[PDB]
Amino acid sequence: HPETLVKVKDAEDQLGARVGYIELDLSGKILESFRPEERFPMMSTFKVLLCGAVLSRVDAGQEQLGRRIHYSQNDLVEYSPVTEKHLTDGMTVRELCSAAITMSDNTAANLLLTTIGGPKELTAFLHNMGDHVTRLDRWEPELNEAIPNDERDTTNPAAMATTLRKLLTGELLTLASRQQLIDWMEADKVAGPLLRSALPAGWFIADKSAGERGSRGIIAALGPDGKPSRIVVIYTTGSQATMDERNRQIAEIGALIKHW
Repeated sequence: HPETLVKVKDAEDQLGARVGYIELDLSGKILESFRPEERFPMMSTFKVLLCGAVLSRVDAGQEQLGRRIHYSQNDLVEYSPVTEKHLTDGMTVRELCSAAITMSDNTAANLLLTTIGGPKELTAFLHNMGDHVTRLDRWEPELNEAIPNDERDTTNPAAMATTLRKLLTGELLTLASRQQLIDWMEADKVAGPLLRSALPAGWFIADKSAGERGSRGIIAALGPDGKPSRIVVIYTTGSQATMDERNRQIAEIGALIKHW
């Protein structure tokens, strides 16, 4: 709807930044878009693609979701909310993805990146499924740098939204693996000041947002009747706006619900 585009336009103004936005029918049709070809940093939304890669190896037998991974104190990086709790007994692959998606754990995400072969293997994995845009080059926390004009660790709203539809509804993952990817995102707890605050009652939402610079990159699948029917991706550029400035714009952008 045109009343939603004006709002994304307004957001770029209030923020002094560039806002990438796409809405996609979960038919694959592009219902609305705004700069769907600008490259944006993922910074946490790769974590949904990461476990997508992981579950791709679980389905084929190349990985086990119950396998326990052990890591040391030196492997810690900022925002390790779960991995900090299990330094002694370690965690399982199933518990790391749940830590990477539901709580944006940077260490867990690193531990998983090491299992699949690093950022280049999550790049090569995206290439082999038709996403030649999305790329990862670095480990947490560095991949969040958001350098201007820097293409490392970037996507665009068009690539992410399509790649997300393939994982959740394509033949890429098995029925249970698709159910798990959306269950983790549906269990996202660090996206309250986002579309979630806009979501009406009885509506579905599964997303991936967790920090001062964290709400720039948001991906989500939502729909009425407790069932997802569309995908939404929203990326924003770095400006002098604070975290609380950005969320209100996304919360006001999200507040897309009125013109569903």
